[PDB]
Amino acid sequence: PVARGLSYDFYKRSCPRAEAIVRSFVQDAVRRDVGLAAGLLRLHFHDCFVQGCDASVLLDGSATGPAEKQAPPNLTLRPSAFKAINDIHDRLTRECGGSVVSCSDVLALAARDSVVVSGGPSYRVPLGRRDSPSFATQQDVLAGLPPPTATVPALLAVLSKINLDATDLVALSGGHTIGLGHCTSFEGRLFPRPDPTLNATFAGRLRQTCPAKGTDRRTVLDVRTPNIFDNKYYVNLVNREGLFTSDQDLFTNASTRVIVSKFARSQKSFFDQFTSSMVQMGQIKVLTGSQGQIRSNCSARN
Ligand code: HEM
Ligand SMILES: [Ca+2]
Ligand SMILES: [Cl-]
Ligand SMILES: [Cl-]
Ligand SMILES: [Cl-]
Ligand code: NA
Repeated sequence: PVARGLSYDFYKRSCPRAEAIVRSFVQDAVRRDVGLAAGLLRLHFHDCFVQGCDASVLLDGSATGPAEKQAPPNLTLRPSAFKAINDIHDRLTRECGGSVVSCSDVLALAARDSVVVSGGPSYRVPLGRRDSPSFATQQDVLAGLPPPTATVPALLAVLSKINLDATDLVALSGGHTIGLGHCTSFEGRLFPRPDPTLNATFAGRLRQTCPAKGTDRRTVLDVRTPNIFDNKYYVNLVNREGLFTSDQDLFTNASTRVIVSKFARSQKSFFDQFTSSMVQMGQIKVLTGSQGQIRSNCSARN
């Protein structure tokens, strides 16, 4: 389903090359910056959960935006993803005129392309989002974004507000099949005692990277295939090798465990659900019609 105001053909007349421009850029950029794909995918999710899929977190004045200096490491996002959205927007501006394609639409398109260039399934992206001029505050971030220490009941409660369900939860967490995570996001599972749900061999390996509390290092989210979009994330879970509590508790909790097992056994079933759930996620509290603006410069208010 597609929310009121969005359409697949939104730029057919105004910028018909838009999706090819975004895709070509992401394909080129990840050759140099393999982690950009993870950065762009997470930036789309992060934005969506902080007030709605409205590019609010791209603004220089926004908490966790590109100028963020106060936030903890796991709320300090990969710098190259912010810049890639801007560069893409610039190329769309040259080809189709400025302020035609919204930054929110670029976020959704770039996430899709990042999934594909990493080996994942393509899917059609509904378009027509408008951009919000509102700066995100710290309270917006804390109110919208569950921490990695969250367990399944709390995660489902957050998702149910915006009409995502357990299957969406398990499929969308598969975004952690690529990318990086800071020691601080899982060090509670290592200090002062090991979490019993950590695979003991895996825990030993983590302690190599994070030998003490407060280690300023990152490791891979997916110990099996760090940069390939695939179902290995769920294979990790079945072997107690999820990095975050919010990862591993999907396998612990009865509400989610059989979905994890299904996606561990069948990458095809994971891919088929992930595309559906991504389309749902990219429509959370979107602005459409005359709401919001088409931002000319993704980092700044018009
Ligand atoms: C809602 C539950 C979620 C939680 C609690 C969560 C938590 C986290 C944490 C703690 C990090 C690492 C930050 C750091 O330590 O530097 C991370 C990274 C990441 N997340 Fe999630 N996340 C969630 C959902 C998602 C979703 C739905 C997606 C995409 C569909 C996603 C995609 C990513 C990616 C790609 C990264 C790696 C970013 C990079 O390497 O630059 N996450 N997430
Ligand atoms: Ca992987
Ligand atoms: Cl250009
Ligand atoms: Cl630190
Ligand atoms: Cl497949
Ligand atoms: Na937002």
